[PDB]
Amino acid sequence: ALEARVGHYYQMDNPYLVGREKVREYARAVQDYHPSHWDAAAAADLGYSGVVAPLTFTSTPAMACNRRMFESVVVGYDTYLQTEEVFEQHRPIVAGDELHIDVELTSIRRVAGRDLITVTNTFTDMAGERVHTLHTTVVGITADEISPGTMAAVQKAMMHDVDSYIKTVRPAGEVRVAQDTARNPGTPSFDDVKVGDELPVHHTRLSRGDLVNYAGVAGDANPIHWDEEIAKLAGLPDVIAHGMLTMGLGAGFFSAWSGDPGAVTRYAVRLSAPAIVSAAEGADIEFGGKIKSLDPQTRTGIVVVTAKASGKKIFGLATMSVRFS
Amino acid sequence: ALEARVGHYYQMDNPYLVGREKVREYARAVQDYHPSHWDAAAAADLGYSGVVAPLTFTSTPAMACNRRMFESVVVGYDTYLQTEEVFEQHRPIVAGDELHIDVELTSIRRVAGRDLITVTNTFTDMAGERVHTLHTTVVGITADEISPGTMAAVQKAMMHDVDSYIKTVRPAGEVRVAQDTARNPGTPSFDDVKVGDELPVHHTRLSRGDLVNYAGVAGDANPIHWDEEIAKLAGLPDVIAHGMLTMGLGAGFFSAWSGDPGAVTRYAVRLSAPAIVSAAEGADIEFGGKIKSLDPQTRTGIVVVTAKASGKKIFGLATMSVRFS
Repeated sequence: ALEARVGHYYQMDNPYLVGREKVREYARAVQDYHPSHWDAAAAADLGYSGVVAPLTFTSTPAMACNRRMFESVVVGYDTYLQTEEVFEQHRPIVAGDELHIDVELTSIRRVAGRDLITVTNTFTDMAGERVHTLHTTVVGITADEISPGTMAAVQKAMMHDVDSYIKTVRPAGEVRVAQDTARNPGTPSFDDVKVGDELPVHHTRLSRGDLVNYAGVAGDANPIHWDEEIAKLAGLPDVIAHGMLTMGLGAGFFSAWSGDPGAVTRYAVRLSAPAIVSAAEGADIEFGGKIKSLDPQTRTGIVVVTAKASGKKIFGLATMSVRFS
Repeated sequence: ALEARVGHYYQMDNPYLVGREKVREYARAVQDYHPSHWDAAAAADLGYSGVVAPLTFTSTPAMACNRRMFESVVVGYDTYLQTEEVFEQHRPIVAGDELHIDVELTSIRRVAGRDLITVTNTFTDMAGERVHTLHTTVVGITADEISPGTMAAVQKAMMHDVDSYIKTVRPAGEVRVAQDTARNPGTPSFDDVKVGDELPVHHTRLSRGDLVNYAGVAGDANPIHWDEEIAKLAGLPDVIAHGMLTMGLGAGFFSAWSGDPGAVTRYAVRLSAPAIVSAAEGADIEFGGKIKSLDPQTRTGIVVVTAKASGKKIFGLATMSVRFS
């Protein structure tokens, strides 16, 4: 009976208008200084009508839209932790886009005593085209899996936010998926890259304040990312970075190498160990990558992206699918 | 020689485009649910072309613009704390406004061993009209006034943010100040209020998570608002709420009573004791107010606003100047 509500679907009445300053703010929060996120003229030189949203920006409106799904529709868990994400950038989102967002409970799988819950959001522009698909997998955590009174401390610490079940499913209809094939990407020539090419390693540092800033900018209320006492009560070794933040750092690493955040068509990240962010040292995340495959017909490729901190892998398998020039 | 740089002036090259979703986000962060900040049709019924920015919203772009002033121009202090603010709402800011922002060092006064530094920001719309003036007073804190090593802990905790003196002053020119007299305000009739009328008291609660959210949404990097250990090192009893956040809560209290956030022309707040936000209890801020004066010629008035927590005043003298209907 875990599966009874799978398929549940709802749309948000209000679309989300992507704003230039909010785009810059999210880029700042993920330490992403690619000029296309900041400078409208640099974005225009790459063929974009406004500053480009960093790839993981969609996490921010999606989390707000998913409140009903995780608090009311999915029953049986006190809290959740992200384990895996897939970002499909059908076309890059730019400032000025106004996007209608929906939510669908796509699966609930039980593996090795953990319930893995996948929700999917789609973002549809004013022309009715699907510009982005986001697949979020979390593990559901029940009351008995955390210290007694941990949830009461969590509820007490969380910010103040004012807001019989009937299943609804996605209506029938055809999807018009956006594409970006007309825009030449600002990436290396396909002829200048080779399978097996390794990316130069980059270290990104995170402080407690980076996580506090991200909590507000992305609207993530969970105190495990900013209260050491609650993080330990939840069974963690210390405060940990938001999974979405580390994925955003990976996308920034990748676009610093590639030259064009919009040239990515798909970013898939399995998470492994959490990135611990201590008060004394912060975190030091080492990113790397290696070209896995190239397709000369489409002049595209797949690049593995790696992420480690203090001897442990932060990412399991993670890949970028990207258009070359 | 404290006074040598007073008058220093600079403008930001890049204007700030006020976005609908960022307006809603700031309103959420200050627990302000007045419909004109959220619902474009409700704003339109009050005569506004888009959702209205909460009055203290200007604090967010102003702090970013003031970075150079406080880090490079004003010399001699390691950190600052807000003591007083004046918000002049020449006309209400709405989503869609694009605002050019400047900074001026207006005074540095020394009283009872504290240096009180006042900077002023103006916000000018695309028609060249001044829509908002913000006056920020802070006390400058020198190295020897805080525990040894406190500043090193502060610097370590702060988020990662990538960016010979020559004095420049404000160029000569006339100011075109915006006004809003053509828009009838959504406040009580002037004939239905009286000097001495008291406002019903309202309690607003703040948790640690409210402050974490505000830190990110408003771009305030100071860890005294979210790290108890650093707050104590800085000589405070515990984590304290941002002064701007408490002022925003006061404006929300006032517009819940008045019915129209845009009807305020001036909000002046002296701060007194900090609002302590403990892990166990948070803060409980009690707001009140009392009509001080009424002018039947303009149908305007001045209302004192009060704010207290746990037996201590959080606001010293604070006033709202408001248009009645």
